[PDB]
Amino acid sequence: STGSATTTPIDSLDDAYITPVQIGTPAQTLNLDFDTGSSDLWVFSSETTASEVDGQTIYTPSKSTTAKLLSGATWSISYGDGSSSSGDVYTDTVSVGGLTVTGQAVESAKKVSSSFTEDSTIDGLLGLAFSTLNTVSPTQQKTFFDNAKASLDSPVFTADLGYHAPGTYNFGFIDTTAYTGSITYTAVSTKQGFWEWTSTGYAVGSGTFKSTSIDGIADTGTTLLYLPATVVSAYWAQVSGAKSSSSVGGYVFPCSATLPSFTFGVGSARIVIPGDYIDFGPISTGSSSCFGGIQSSAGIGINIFGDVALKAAFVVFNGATTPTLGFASK
Repeated sequence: STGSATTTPIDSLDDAYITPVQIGTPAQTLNLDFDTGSSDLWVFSSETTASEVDGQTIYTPSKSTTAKLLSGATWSISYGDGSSSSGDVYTDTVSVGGLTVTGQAVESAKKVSSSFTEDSTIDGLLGLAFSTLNTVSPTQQKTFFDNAKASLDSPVFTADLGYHAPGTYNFGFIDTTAYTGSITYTAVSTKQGFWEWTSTGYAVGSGTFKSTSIDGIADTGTTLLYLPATVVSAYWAQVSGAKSSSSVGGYVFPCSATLPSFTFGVGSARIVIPGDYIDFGPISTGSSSCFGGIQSSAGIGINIFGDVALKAAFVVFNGATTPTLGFASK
């Protein structure tokens, strides 16, 4: 089997992407944030504290003839940005772009943090990291991909995120029309539960390539590109007036600037992030100070190839017995 679904930016900055997901019978369609940096599929629901729902579409398990309470199971997750959610668990039928999994764990939120409430466009998350990170207790549950894998034509999914435009998540096949040149594959460590890999270096603008190993994760659920302070300083030094602002929480730059591109290495191959992808707009409405899309990972504890990086590429998440990651230009 295969599946193919369009993923759409939630706002004009590409802060996140939503993908429609069918849950239950009859289908309840919710727009979920596909997150290769976590492993829980959780939704706003009829069980979510009412004051914490503000415009989201909810899953109502009592209206699904295929929903079953997973007795005794609870979940609770905290994300790198400080947001969180928790609740109980149902199993139900879940379909993405024509690909159906029966008996998928659907984690129903009883509580969500303010960041989730305040984002009306995201109805939940669909985790695509390794199932070892799944938070369901006392019986850990599998991701949608893990459940689908054996049925797929090939044990892969691909992320093709757009810049200020829709893109595509495919399951079970590689669309050879969706990228240019070849896909370069690179090793993955699953030891921390992530799609963790090592970039071979970087360049800033038209500058020379610096060969250096940068361990990090391919994370569709993180907006920005978080890299070591040395790398980030080298980038922003090429932007007149750019500075790190403790009050704002990262590098800012004059909105009048033209940003240079940023290149990262995948083996001997190179992915070029255009300068415009690095612009996250005014720090507050009407400001002429703009927020940068490349930020320091210092004190995160890990480098994160988030959407800023991934959307410059066609990305293969290869879930073969030994997982790998592939990157192509597009």
